[PDB]
Amino acid sequence: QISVRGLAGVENVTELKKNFNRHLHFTLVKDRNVATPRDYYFALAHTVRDHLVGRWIRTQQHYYEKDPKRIYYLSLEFYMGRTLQNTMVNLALENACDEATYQLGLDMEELEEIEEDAGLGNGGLGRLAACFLDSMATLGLAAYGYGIRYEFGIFNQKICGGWQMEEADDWLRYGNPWEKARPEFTLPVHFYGRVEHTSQGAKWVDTQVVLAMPYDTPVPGYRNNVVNTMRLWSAKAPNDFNLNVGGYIQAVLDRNLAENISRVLYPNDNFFEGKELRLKQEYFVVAATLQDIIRRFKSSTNFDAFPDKVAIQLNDTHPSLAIPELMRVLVDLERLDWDKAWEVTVKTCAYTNHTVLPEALERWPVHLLETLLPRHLQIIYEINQRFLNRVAAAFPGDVDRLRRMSLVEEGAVKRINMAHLCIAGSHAVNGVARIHSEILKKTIFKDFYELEPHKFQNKTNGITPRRWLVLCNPGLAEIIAERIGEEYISDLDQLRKLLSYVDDEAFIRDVAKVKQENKLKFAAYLEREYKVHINPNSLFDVQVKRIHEYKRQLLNCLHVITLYNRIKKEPNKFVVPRTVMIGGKAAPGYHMAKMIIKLITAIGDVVNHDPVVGDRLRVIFLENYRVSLAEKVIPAADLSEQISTAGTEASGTGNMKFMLNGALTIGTMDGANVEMAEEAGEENFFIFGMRVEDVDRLDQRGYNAQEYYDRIPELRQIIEQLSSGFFSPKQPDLFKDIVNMLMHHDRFKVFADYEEYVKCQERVSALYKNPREWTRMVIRNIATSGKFSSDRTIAQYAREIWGVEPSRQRLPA
Amino acid sequence: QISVRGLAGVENVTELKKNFNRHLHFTLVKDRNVATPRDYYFALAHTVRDHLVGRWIRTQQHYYEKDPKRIYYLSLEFYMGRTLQNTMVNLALENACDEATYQLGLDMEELEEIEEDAGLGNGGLGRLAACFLDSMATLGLAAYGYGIRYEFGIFNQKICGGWQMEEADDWLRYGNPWEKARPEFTLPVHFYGRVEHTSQGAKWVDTQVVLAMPYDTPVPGYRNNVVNTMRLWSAKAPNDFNLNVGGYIQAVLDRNLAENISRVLYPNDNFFEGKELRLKQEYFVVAATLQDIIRRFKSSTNFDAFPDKVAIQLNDTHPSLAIPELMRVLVDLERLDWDKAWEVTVKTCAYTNHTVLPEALERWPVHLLETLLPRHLQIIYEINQRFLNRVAAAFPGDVDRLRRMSLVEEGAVKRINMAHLCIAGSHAVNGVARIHSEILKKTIFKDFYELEPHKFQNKTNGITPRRWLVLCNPGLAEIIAERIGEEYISDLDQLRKLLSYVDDEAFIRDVAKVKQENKLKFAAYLEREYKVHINPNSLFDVQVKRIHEYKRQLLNCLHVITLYNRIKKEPNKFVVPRTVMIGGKAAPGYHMAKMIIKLITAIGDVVNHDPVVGDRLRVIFLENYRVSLAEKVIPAADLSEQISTAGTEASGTGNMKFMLNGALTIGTMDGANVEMAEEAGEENFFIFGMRVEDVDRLDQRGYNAQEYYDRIPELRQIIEQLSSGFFSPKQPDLFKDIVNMLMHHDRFKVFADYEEYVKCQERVSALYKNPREWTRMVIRNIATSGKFSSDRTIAQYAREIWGVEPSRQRLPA
Ligand SMILES: O=C(NC(=O)c1ccc(Cl)cc1)N[C@@H]1O[C@H](CO)[C@@H](O)[C@H](O)[C@H]1O
Ligand SMILES: O=C(NC(=O)c1ccc(Cl)cc1)N[C@@H]1O[C@H](CO)[C@@H](O)[C@H](O)[C@H]1O
Repeated sequence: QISVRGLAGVENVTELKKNFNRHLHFTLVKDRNVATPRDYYFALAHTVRDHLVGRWIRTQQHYYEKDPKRIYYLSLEFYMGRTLQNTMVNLALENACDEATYQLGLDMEELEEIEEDAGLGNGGLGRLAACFLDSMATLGLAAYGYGIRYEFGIFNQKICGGWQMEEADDWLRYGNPWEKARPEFTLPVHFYGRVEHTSQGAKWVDTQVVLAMPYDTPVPGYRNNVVNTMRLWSAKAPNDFNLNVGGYIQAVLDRNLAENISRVLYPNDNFFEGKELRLKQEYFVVAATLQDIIRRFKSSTNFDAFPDKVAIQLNDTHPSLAIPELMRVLVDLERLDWDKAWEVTVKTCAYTNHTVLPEALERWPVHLLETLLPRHLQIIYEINQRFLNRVAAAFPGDVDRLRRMSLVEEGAVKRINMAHLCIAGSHAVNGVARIHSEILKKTIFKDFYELEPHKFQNKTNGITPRRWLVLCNPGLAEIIAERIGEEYISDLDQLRKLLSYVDDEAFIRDVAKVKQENKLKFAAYLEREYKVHINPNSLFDVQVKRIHEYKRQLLNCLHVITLYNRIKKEPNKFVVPRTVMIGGKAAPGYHMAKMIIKLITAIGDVVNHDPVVGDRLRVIFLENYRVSLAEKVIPAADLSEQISTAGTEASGTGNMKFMLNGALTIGTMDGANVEMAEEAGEENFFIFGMRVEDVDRLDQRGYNAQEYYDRIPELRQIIEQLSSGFFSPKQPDLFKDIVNMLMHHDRFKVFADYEEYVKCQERVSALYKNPREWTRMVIRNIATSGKFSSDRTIAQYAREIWGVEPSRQRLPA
Repeated sequence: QISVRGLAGVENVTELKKNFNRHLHFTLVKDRNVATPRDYYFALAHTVRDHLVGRWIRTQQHYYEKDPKRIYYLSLEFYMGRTLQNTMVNLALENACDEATYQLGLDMEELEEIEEDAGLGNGGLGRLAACFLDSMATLGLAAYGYGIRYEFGIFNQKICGGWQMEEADDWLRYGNPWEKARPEFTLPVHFYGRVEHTSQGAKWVDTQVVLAMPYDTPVPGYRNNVVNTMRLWSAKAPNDFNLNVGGYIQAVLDRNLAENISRVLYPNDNFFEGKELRLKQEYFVVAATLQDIIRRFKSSTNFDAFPDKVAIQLNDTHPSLAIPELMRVLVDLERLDWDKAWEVTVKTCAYTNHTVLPEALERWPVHLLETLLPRHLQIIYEINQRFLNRVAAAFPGDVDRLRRMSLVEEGAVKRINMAHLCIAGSHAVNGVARIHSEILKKTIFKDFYELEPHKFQNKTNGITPRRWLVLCNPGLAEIIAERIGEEYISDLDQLRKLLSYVDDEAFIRDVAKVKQENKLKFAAYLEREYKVHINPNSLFDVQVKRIHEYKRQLLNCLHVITLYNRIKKEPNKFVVPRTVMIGGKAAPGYHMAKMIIKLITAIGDVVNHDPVVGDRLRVIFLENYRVSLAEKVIPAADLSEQISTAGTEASGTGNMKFMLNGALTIGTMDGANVEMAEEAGEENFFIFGMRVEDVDRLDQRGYNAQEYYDRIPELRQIIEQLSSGFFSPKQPDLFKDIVNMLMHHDRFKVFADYEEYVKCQERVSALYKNPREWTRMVIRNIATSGKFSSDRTIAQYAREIWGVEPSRQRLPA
């Protein structure tokens, strides 16, 4: 049907149809008479998977023969979403499969909806790892993603009576056609025990053993015949584990205790919790991965060359135990001297930071590490002593610096600061947007920057244009390709060529047409799956991301109520119609975030049923926001809400997805928003609110929310409505916690940006009244989104951190 | 190579080779350079599995169109062993696959050894279910085996310092290529809750739900293109199960509690234990199975026709809850009146008993059923009242009969007698050998036989000649086929034709040659896998079965020590050399059985290292006895030990396996031994010991073991050796429990049969000295083993219980 989806040749279509029929028969053991739609999905998945196999085997043999430097991306999260369509895109199989299935009397889009998301992440950090894997394969890097195969990913969110309910994400229930178990590469991981000192150094003895069994998933590059590997570890009890009838039975049932390590993803993305099971998960991935790395390195004695053949990237501090684990292996097992082992470790490891909020930073209680990992604690203490010796030599007499920089934090409970461990043991430390990286050097890591300035870098985040344009928005991809060709898909900077089409009447009409089509489709999705009705002609005002106080869904809520109150005051006055959509999951233990979700639904309950409002304002909570839902809502959006308090959102990546898909942005100068505005031009962005410097000024003076309440009558009205029970008539004091926080302990200064926000929103509505000028500004955004391709990000990591050159060259098919 | 293994046609071999290469590439994602022997096994398994698929789909569609009466075999145990070779045998693919793999440079026998046993049973009862499935498919019956998919089957047995150690049988670790998950047929099972009475009858409410997910395994008939189904249920928690971060995490981890139902096979085959988890297993299989049966019946309103289209066979009392569960569904859900529901239930269900030992009978505490299954307890009480009303009418004034026959047993704890439930609710009750069925009518079920004589039947056990001749002993199968053709494989009575070859010099030599070859192969197996050395020219004296006091491995031990002591007394006297092999697992909580294993190894430790003995006597404990080991040792045996106390072994089936494979039998007149001797002629069996009547006489008088000790000097010597520490020099009193039991509380009268046993063993040695006459008696045994084919057994079940006619006719390929 459309050019960018590839060729549907007679040979290929015939071959796909027969292999589909073969899988339905031999693999699924069904015939057309009893086959369910799910059976048809699996037959298609197996058919597409077959095309990956040859390329997968030949890519891995290519790396063996060429022996390039290998990149190991370590993460506790890989937020992959669905695999079927992505695989078809990267193999140029989409149109062929579409035709093949059509001739069989099936709708491929219907089959695509059956696949479960691989929801092995919380949000931005996990999705970044996924985009990175795609870009690394597309840039021909010998890269491996290493993580945990959780049985249960991020919970499915149900909304019941306006409240979030959590249910288990049993994503493996029907099987996973993409993974391949590799029980032959099973490795032992050790826990507990004690340290014994011999003449020949330290020994870690009397340990409990858990087995790590790998499952491999292929990661296809975009049309370059490269297929890399994501290897996820699963926990298995050894067969003599815990080994009378009651006693025998119990010993077998107790195997669950060991296998619980890989059972479930921790869904807390707001607040670090020092739970033992999470620590076990973190060591489990690190220990199994490093053995695998060393094995591959030896199968190429001389560890001097280790950093020339191995790079390890730490996605946050979650896999930070790689540093003392590498030291443990090199010193205790390989018998290298400390200084040489440390040199190898530093040159091998690099660390990426994703937040400056102190409550999110990992600080493990010493007593936990003492019991679980006694040898690692000893190694950490030795690292600390040697590091602080260097600090004392560089800054003599500065005793407070010594306590500030220590890996060991004193207090009620002694803790290890995992961020300090990562900086000391890495040759590179990076933030994820220019402003974030600068904040790291000026604030929380200032002391470390002064000691070792060369270590600190910036690597601005990106998103893959395969999933986030071609896959989710084929209509937009096609109209662009019609003008400038197909090369932009793996060279996104080429979108700048669209600047010469900003006054092109045909292109203006096409861009606006694609957006309208996307909005109609999404409006239809809402009625079919959720029975909710919306006006497709309204401005689609969208805020989708995890629920956090810092992200300020609450500020959005205040604007919504303002709009509602203004309509009620002057009902017969014209306003630009809006559909306000807010979606995202709250961490199960985060009370305030759960209250914010309830507020959003409560506002909807009032606004959506007021006859005076009509179809001029609608408020919808988007249930179960996840990768597959993002692929639907983002192409449909007109307005992207990126309204975090300046200095709190390290980068954001949702912002980039909206920019690429033809939405305009209302946002603060925070994270990557700053660079987005710089690329597009400030005239083409809706910027409002305090800058980082303004926040700092307010903090020095003291933030008093009452001042704003006193001086802004429209804000006072909203707070009075919330307090008096206007949005909860049967529970008048339901939102008391929210009001109390806003009035007395708001870390994120919601009131301080309120006036500028509402003002800016008026300017948005003004522009939307002029469709041609709205669309011209959209074109200026799409045309300058090139910088935010994760291909650019990965090329910078490769050149400036890993010491490898990317390659766009094809491998033979 | 050999005729019975089928044709190796050019077309087939070429096709097998290419499909093997396809699976190695596409299914296993490997190439020949990195492929392990396990990969090669899986490639072959998938290749053979492909050949089953068409026949499997077309068999099941045939049953839908023809709508015959369906047979449902319910069992908590299916002792299947390996599947690869059995599938090749039944599809006539063995020679073709042998050639295909040979041309690929692989040894198929080596690949066969890689498959894990499906050890989902304890012994005879579980193996009977497996032979039955094979025979039902071979006889063209529309039969389904229903059970539990245990994650862990019977434990692997390790011998450490002469003691049994148990380790988990993680048989699914590498995957199971034979099964197909059917998550679309997942069904809910209810537990706990309470009973509510409405105007419209009883309601079972407030229950906990566990999901039952089916896995289907194909069961091929012998060369008739029939492929039936074994459906095994796996336990799954619902997604809102048990649904704060700690709280959310724990709720997900607690899903293990529900899924523990299908985790492990209970290994206690000696003594009934009323454990809650076992009760849950029993209801789980029954509840899921009956829903599946009813669904299939409705997809053919009128339950009068239910018994015309459905037969349910209960393998022991383990699935006895089918009776009140069927009543529950018919009365509570379908709203049938009690009397009609009961008529349907009785006509549908039949019950097979497997032992008369009281400690093995299921007697569930009422308090357990009260909590777990409150509605079933009510139904059982109602069944009991109505049944006892009939008893009182038939035998007026007989108050003791009423308490004897009650389903409810009074005492310290009230219990439900599950055997009484089964008799009351079944139209047929059978024992498993003629003597056993007679003992049931005369002793434990006498009262029930007097009330309803028509209910009681005999169905003598059998074994499948596919696995237990063609598969394990191809050399013997071939020499038989050379003389009488191939028809005997599915018509074992044809072996009677071999009686005209008893004086045939060529045949005598061939039979003896096959046995010698089998012994050499097994002697080689022992050295390679276990590093133990044996004389292949010695008489192979074998006792393999689960370790039980009633089976009297101890009597065998006494004979061994007698032989040893006689050699030590007269070293330069000639004795027929023997290799005494004893193998079998002990239930983990069975102390005496564990002591018996230690005794056997302790005897071996003395005997095998005595220079005066030389190679004249060897005692070996066969570690980890299981189906695949049985297939190796049975073809190698000369002497089969079947020495249970008369009246204790209901049938035995190991006995029949030895008879078919050319071993002579030393045995008591117990179980099927009686019928074996009747078929072959008493002259051609080594019969010794008390008959059932002699045991009864001794019990009336009182069994005094001291009498035998006092009057038999050779027995006295052995007991003195055991007591004084001759077989345990470092722990002199190690075997005190054994001596004490033998002397003071031996339920099974080991001493009473000792003299006759030793005497009979001398007659065995005498015959073995004359190879030609030994072999002629062997031929007379093989020739009369036809009755003991499970095809004969199943044909009798079909005609006399299920009301269906078997068919040997082919389905189209
Ligand atoms: O998503 C996360 N963090 C988590 O999910 C998280 C997960 C676990 C803990 Cl303990 C803390 C935080 N961080 C985000 O990373 C993105 C990728 O760099 C950034 O765009 C975003 O600013 C940041 O909040
Ligand atoms: O194997 C068993 N029983 C068990 O495994 C068993 C399993 C569980 C319990 Cl609670 C009790 C016994 N019984 C045997 O059945 C065979 C088949 O009918 C007979 O040949 C044999 O005599 C009998 O002991």
